[PDB]
Amino acid sequence: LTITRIETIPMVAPLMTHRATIVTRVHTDAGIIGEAYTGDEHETMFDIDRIIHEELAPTLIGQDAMAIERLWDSGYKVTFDILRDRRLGLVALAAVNTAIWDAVGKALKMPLWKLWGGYRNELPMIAIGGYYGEPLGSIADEMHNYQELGLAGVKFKVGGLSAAEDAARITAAREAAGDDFIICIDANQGYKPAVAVDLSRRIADLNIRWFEEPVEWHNDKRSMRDVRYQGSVPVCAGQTEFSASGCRDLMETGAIDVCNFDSSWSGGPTAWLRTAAIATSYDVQMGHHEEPQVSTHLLASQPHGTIAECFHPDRDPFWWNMITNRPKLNNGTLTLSDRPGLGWDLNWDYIDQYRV
Amino acid sequence: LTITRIETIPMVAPLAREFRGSHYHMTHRATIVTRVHTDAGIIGEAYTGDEHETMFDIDRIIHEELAPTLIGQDAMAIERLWDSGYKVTFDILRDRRLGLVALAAVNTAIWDAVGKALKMPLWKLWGGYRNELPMIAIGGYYGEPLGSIADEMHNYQELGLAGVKFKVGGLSAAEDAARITAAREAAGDDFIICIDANQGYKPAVAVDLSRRIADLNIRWFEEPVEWHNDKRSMRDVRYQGSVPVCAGQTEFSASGCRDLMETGAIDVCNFDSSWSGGPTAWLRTAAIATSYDVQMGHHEEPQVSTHLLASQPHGTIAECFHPDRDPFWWNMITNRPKLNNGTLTLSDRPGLGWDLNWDYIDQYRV
Amino acid sequence: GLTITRIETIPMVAPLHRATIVTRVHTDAGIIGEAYTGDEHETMFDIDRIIHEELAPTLIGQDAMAIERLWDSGYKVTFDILRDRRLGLVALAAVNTAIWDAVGKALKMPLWKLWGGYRNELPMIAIGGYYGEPLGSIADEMHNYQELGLAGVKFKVGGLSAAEDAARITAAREAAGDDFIICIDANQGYKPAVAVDLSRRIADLNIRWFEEPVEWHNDKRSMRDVRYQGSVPVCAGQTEFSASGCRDLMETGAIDVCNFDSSWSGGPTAWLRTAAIATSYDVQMGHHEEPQVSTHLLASQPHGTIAECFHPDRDPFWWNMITNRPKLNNGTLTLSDRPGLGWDLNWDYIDQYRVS
Amino acid sequence: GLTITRIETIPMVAPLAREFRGSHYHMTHRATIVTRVHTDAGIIGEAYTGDEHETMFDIDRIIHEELAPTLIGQDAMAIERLWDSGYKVTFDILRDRRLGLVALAAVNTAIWDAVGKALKMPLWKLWGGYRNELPMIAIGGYYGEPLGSIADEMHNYQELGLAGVKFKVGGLSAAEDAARITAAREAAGDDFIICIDANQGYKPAVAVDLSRRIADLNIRWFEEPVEWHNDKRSMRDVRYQGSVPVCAGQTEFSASGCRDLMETGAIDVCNFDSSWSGGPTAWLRTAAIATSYDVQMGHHEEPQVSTHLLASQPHGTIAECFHPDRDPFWWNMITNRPKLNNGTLTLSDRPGLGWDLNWDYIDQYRVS
Amino acid sequence: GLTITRIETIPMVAPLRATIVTRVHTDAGIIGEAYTGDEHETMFDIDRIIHEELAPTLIGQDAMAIERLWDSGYKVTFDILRDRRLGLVALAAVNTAIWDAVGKALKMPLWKLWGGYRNELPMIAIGGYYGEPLGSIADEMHNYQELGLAGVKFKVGGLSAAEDAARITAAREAAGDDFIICIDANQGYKPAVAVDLSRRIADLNIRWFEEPVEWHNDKRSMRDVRYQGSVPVCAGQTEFSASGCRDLMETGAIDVCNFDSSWSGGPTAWLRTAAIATSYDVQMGHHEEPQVSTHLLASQPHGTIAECFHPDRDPFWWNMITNRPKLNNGTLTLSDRPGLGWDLNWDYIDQYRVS
Ligand code: NA
Ligand code: NA
Ligand code: NA
Ligand code: NA
Ligand code: NA
Ligand code: NA
Repeated sequence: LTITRIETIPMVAPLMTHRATIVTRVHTDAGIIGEAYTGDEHETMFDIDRIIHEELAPTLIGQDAMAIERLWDSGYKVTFDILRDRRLGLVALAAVNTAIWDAVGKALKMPLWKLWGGYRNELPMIAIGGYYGEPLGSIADEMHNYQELGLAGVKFKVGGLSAAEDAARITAAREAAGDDFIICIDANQGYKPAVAVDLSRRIADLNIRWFEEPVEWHNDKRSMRDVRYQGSVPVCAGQTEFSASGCRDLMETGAIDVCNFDSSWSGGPTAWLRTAAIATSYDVQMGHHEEPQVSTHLLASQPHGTIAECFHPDRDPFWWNMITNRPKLNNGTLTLSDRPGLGWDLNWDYIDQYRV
Repeated sequence: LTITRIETIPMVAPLAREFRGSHYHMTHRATIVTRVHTDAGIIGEAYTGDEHETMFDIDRIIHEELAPTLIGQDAMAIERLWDSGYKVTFDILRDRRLGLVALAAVNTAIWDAVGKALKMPLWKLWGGYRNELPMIAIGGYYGEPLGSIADEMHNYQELGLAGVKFKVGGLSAAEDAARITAAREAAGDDFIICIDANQGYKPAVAVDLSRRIADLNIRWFEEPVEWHNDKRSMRDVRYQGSVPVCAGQTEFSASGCRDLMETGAIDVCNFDSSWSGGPTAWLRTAAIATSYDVQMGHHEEPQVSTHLLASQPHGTIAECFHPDRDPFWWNMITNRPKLNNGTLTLSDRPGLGWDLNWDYIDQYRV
Repeated sequence: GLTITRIETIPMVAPLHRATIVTRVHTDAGIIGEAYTGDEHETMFDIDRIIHEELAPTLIGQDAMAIERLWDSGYKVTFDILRDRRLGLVALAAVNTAIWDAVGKALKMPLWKLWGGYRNELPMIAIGGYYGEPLGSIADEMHNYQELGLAGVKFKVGGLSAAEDAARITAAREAAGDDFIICIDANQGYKPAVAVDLSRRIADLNIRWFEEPVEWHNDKRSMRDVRYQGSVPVCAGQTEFSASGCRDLMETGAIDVCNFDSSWSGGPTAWLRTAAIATSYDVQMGHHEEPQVSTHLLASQPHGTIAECFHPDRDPFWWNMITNRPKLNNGTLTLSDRPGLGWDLNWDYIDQYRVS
Repeated sequence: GLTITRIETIPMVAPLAREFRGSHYHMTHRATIVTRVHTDAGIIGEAYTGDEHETMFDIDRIIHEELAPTLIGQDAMAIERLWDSGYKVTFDILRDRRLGLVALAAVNTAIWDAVGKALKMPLWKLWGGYRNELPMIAIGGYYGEPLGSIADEMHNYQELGLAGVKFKVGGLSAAEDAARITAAREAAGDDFIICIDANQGYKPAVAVDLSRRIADLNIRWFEEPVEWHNDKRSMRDVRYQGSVPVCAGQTEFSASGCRDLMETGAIDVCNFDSSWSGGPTAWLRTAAIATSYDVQMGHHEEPQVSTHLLASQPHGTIAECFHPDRDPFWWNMITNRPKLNNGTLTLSDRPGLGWDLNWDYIDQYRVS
Repeated sequence: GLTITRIETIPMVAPLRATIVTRVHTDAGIIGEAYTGDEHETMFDIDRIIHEELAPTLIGQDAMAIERLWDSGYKVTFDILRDRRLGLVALAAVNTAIWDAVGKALKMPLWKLWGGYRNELPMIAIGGYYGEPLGSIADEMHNYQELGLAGVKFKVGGLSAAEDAARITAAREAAGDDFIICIDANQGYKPAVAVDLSRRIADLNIRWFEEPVEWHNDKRSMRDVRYQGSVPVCAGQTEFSASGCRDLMETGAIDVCNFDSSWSGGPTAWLRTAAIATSYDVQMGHHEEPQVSTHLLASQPHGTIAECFHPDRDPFWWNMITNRPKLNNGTLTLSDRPGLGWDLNWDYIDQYRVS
């Protein structure tokens, strides 16, 4: 399945004020086009685009798209550049690896959730929320609103206030949503460990699903381990790692119950699936930081996959508009069709309107 | 103390009841009585473990592989004989348990012989920390084959037992939590309750259960999680849960037990001597345990565990099956100490100090 | 049982000013357990005090056969935080060793056999190669050891550069010839890079082991590094306080041989725990000097190595305190079947040098 | 540079009122050594460090025979050079490692006082300058009640302006020491820091049992909960199976030993004692290591040096003293000791450690 | 106190390399100055962080309270949306200049304020670039010996073991024995190839092997190179924090840590790493930045060797500082001038400063 061309369409939409993404398309001599959109970059989008066209495309043009390990291995060298942020190469590699996978699922007439393991084809979906400042309303309104939308739960933002104050915020969300609602919390690396342990004990009776990135970045593995063992809530991390080796270090340290490694930031499905294999050997569950357009397939494929994540429409336009055949949530869950590849129909009006 | 003969008596108990499979099942239980004869008057003897399926391969290893390293040798040079015998574990082609069981069989009979020669009961020869300890029963089988939870618990109490190792691992956390609550409610507060999942849970479910039972004073939570990543996963049950964790019975060597302790997986190590190369191996584990502040248990085999555990400053509690799972403890030893209020007390009889029921043996051998 | 009736000690001092305490445990059966242990000059009377004021009470009227029981209560004297932990440990070793002699005698078993009975003969080497050549040139010293029928030498290094000490070690090997064990001992003298340098220089001299190559504070990890980066097996353990400390050495991968000293560390009961731990790590056992106890200890174990003594002028106890010392033959000592330690103490020498 | 001309030491011994039993140890005297490091610039670095009744003279000899010759004539400003040469006193395998380390700490602390004076800087600032105010608690709750009933002792600490207590345990069962701690909380009430200290007295299961029993009394930390031989791993277990933060380090000889505690996950707080372990130079290495592990720093007693050490560091916690009947030195040695107010003291801007030593007290208790 | 009154930066681009001169003004008359980093592409992003995020935490505060200021400054690294190096470089810039002010106020050279172990250490040059931009291997080596440098840090990581071994071998032949030779793979090899190379050069007295292996598993893989191979291993420059340096040491990855203060929050962070290193018997080095590393390394008992570039490769060390110490027998001796003690060449700064 020979690659003939790599096409990219940088996009910027509004509702900061804008979210950025890149649509990547891999054309083949069969008339099959692999397509995906990846990342939410922002200030670095065109540098990423450059890496895609100048560094990766030559490794790909004329090559067999079906030999994913061969191509991934040569494309990996874009991560070696010591004189720039390693994320740039990783996001660029993720973009092409994801679009290639979509082409390959298409050539094989297999949806990716099946090609990648086929464990199941439905999972729950939660919304990232509880933003400080009540942007999407009060805590209770936000929670009710997600329930209206038919989401299974929320990953609720903490990390900014005292343990006492954030516990009250979480108690409010649990109150509002009632018991039949998944509540995860996410500190975005905000707490000193003692404060995170304090918080974790205060919410021990609110059935919190996991506590994501509880502690400051520098000692995060060992300090989140201590949060996991002194506290009372399962711990989730991985999104901040660059590689499967980094996620392996989390697991080896005993830092985590759930790995939320982000394939869009970290070299794509090929990378993420290595992390998932590693997680099985540690009895660690897989999650995935946002990117529902690829995470739903990745997570469903796996026996140890958990929950997909998205934003409220007003905060992410891309999942809610750019995909014309997104399945309807039913009582919290999303079921994936048997459409080959990622199986998505992109709204090309929206793309034309917002490409830069 | 020269070894002259190695005699083994393969044995198969009557068709007893089997506690597995969702249904009524029956199976014969099997053991091997091993007797090490010596130039003095002394005969060391022990019996080791239910095997039934593999009993004759083990018997063959004993005679074709071990005996040649023993006959003519000095039984009192235990390390020399164990080291020479250890080679039976090397065979990559067969289950390693075959070799380790054969080695334990002989190593234990040899210890019984050495103690007789020195006129020492083994609990004293092995260290002599004390001569009495609690004994609990294994029970709480799914399907209530030994009665309701309550009646089963009351029964063990009336038998003079200190407590129970109660089977879990087969239901949800909530469901198994309720079974353990019923056991504590029935037995009251002065009864040891351990629980045993037989590697049945995924770690989050074990943790859920462990927390649910935090106020029932559960003594320990034995093999809570699946086998493949058991050391790290049970460490997490230990740290995220509320109950001490116990394991070691599934390990093949003291190296394996060392691995569990270094991972931080366990509070109690229940390494089984009879299926891991015998008391010489178990005593090495016990030593390693002291360096980690880990306590020693012993999966069943009361006939040897009573002495092993009692000898050690960090020994905990001896275990025994129901007669149907183990007719050997109950019928084949005619001078078992009588349980007094949870406790078993050991005599000063040299060796393991046991009088075997030769009528029982003559009727079930071959 | 075997009831202990009284504890007698006989503090001693002999010039070379080496110190030792003879301990005698008297029993019902008229059996007396006796041993000498240690060379702690300055602290002897502190140790002596601990035995009579702290240990003896836990012992008089107890069954000496119940070794684990008595060791467990005796161990509490190591809990005193206001004094060198070694004081309690050496006092406990004194009593524990004597008791074991009592038990061996009571059961008519030599300790080498009662402790496992692996073999009854082992090589013995002399600790020497002192700087300043007090015992003569390196060549003279090596030949003298061979005249005494010793299997080899533990040769002092740790005080010069790698190039100078490698040359000294080269001299030892050339004088002695290949059929002679040469261990080397830095007494925690080198920086790790210097020890690695030395180890590589002597890789062809068949050096049996490299004992305590590096400075004390980080010795486990640094000697691990000498072990892996260098070319000679590494030995340590004598500076640990407990079988826990030896386990830490083994778990770090610091050592091929553990030379934990029973007389400094709670006695045979403690050393045998260390021995057991070593089997689980495929580590061999050695024993820093104290041949009057180490011979039985090492000989009883399948993984035992070599016993050690000093030149007669450096330390006189081994050569004068024991009237029935076996004859060295081809470098090896063979132990009799006499029960307990089986030693006839030289009461001329004891009566002459005892003190209050 | 600041050339060292002379090293002078003054050993002291003072009697204590009664005996003070912890768990498996007790005390009748308080000994210390005052070290003075003279310089060609007229500045005298001074400190007193340690309590070492039995071995005081052994330590004094090390100072003079082993250390002084590496210091006389050298530049007191070159701390790392001096410390690197003095460190050899720790190498002798034939003697207690602590002898050398206490000797080294003695001169290192006095040399730091001289350097602070030369630079016109208080050490709490020279060493990092994070803050100049911190809480002080008293080490107390001794068994036998030699300072009075539990309640009386707590109230008295509150009347001295102290922030809380480090309360001795480790000697009884979990249920019994739990009762004693419960009594301290009830007496002091909630606005009072209660640490507990088993001095390595419990088996891990007993420490965990106690930890869990006191989960609701807001206990700040649990110091050396377990027996010494396997302490790092066993206190890790107390830390994760129990309910209160764990603290240790005082029993380690070096920063390498503290690093081992932290790597094992043994501790939330490291209470490494500078005056037993080579002085502020060694301690500040440990503090640096602690930052990389998100471990906080404490300091076993020695308030005359630990106030500056702890206050300098972002992750410094609580300074420690004893009741005056238990230790007269903090309370008599220093004429300008800052006042305890509402649990805290505030250090001045006086250069060095900033202390005026009470020569009238010193002369009454010096020995030879 | 030494109250900070103004944070001034001067971004520069010189032909060509890039840097920022940071100047911390105080209410005394003292101006702390340093230049730090080469960051061409993001220089202005950093400059912005300095003024918009850091300056407000510093104006009117006591420069003498270094732990306090560093603590509140450290938050510029929390930003999850940008490269963590942006904040860490900004933090290093102000922290280095703050230290120079502090040294000046206390009248102490920093090599002495930071410990004073010694005031003299060897300097090597980073070189042996592929494509021979500075001449053949033999001519480059001789050049460095003419300049009076102690040795070279010689680039590898790009070829096969046999081929890079030949190059390294030419360097030792050309230079002779009395010349320090470190090699640097810049994370280039798979472990087996680094091991092969290390064994091949076992006889060439190679001082250390910097960043031998690919990035993703570098800690464990470089430990294996260290133990299977024959040459000491050095790494640290690619770590973001003393925690990451601690991780290298705990894994047994390194003999030498070359943490770069300029990239990692300044001397305060590097000196924490330095303390951690004592506890592991790890030695300290420092990736280039000799204008700060000479003082950092000289102050520590376990400090090793300072690094610069050939003049044609780096104009800053060679031009920015008018009282640069002369190499003498491979070594640089630092003066007693307070702070970093450097006189900056303002003609050069005026020439190449940019906006
Ligand atoms: Na997150
Ligand atoms: Na916990
Ligand atoms: Na079991
Ligand atoms: Na030695
Ligand atoms: Na304490
Ligand atoms: Na480099």
